[PDB]
Amino acid sequence: SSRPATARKSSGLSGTVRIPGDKSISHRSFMFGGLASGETRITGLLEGEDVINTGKAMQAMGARIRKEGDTWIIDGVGNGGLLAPEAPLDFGNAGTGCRLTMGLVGVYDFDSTFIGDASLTKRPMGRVLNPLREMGVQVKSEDGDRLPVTLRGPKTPTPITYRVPMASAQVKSAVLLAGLNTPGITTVIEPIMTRDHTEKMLQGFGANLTVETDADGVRTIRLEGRGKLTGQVIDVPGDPSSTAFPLVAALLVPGSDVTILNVLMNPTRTGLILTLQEMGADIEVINPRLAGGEDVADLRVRSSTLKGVTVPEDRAPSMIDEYPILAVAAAFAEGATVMNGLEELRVKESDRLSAVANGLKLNGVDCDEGETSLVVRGRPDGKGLGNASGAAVATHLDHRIAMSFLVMGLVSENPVTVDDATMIATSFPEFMDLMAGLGAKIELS
Ligand SMILES: O=C(O)C1=C[C@@H](OP(=O)(O)O)[C@@H](O)[C@H](O)C1
Ligand SMILES: O=C(O)C[NH2+]CP(=O)(O)O
Repeated sequence: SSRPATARKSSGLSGTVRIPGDKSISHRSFMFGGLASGETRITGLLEGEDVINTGKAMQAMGARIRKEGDTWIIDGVGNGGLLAPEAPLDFGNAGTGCRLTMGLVGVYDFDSTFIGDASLTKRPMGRVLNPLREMGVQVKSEDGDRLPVTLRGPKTPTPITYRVPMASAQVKSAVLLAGLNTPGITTVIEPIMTRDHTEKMLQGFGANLTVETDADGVRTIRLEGRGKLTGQVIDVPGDPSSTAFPLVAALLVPGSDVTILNVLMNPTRTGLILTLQEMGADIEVINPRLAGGEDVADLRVRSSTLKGVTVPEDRAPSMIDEYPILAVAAAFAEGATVMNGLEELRVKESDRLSAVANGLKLNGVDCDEGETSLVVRGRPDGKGLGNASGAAVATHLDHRIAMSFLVMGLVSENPVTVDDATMIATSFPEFMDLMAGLGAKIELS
């Protein structure tokens, strides 16, 4: 059921590796390719479990998906062409696929049921189900608006103007996707910018979607519904969230020099790099270029001495999935690192604020967990950190809790053990091999 793993202090990590594909863009490649008219060809797709589940949900609604050589080829159904699924759409651990698909298919005049694993089933769906109710979708959900959920769209959906209450790219995305099958103009107002893969990719697929940004930063995103979408050639860039693991490991493990190739550098995804640089990290951005319509670069990372910094609440959306690994980096930095505006961490695969704080404490780190913040004081030499008794960090079915603590064990005086490595494959099945190839000592027990 669970498969624990232990990370041990390592000698300098060294090498050059291509990081797996971006999870957010990969989910959307399967969704948009499956919906569009004609053929979509995708290279660099992330083949982690989350993405595969989204692909299976699209196949259940009529898309034909296959892998030829290293390219995934999709024959889409055309906008408005999704077919009623025979059985529930099983998203496993994937909130991105689940929430975006609820918007995509909830507005269709047939029933669709959504289910998932023990982790996804505890997470909030109200943030997307509320706007969908406004568009005319009938919702049946478990108390607290949790899965399983069954949606039934109206014959004619109602377009809406929706101001997203929290900094969620998924809510913005679900409303836009619902708008694709809704007559009229659907508008999403985003007060604080979140990753913009939906907007960029839908424009690439031919959607009449515009983004207007006020000087104060508020984004008004307009989409004309029931328009044609045309299949595209997609080149998926490397995942900057997956990149964070070998990158932080190379900063922390003495004697390290690691280069990660083809990393997505869209600024809505690089808050951690900015933060680590402020902490004194040696991260070189090499050959910045345009690939697949996105900014990418190679990153050369060398061992660095880090100092604690203040990470403001407004930077959170650009690095929300990187707080676990940032907290591990802070555990080896000089002084205190303070991070606020972390409420969203409590509703991820695990309540990440709680899981990170507990994991850090179990491994001897001085930290203070607030309702929406975390303060970490580091021990640069790693002495006294880790857990000599071999006690395991509770991962709570969260791939990043498992990976962040395995990175910690490559630096701490005592080994770090995580209770389960099974969920790492949801976003980074290549993790163990990749890290081992760089010299990391991690053993699956
Ligand atoms: O839209 C996306 O691709 C994602 C948005 C984020 O979730 P929220 O919208 O809930 O912030 C992020 O944590 C997730 O891994 C991917
Ligand atoms: O990948 C991450 O760090 C968080 N994913 C959240 P989900 O995609 O499950 O909603």
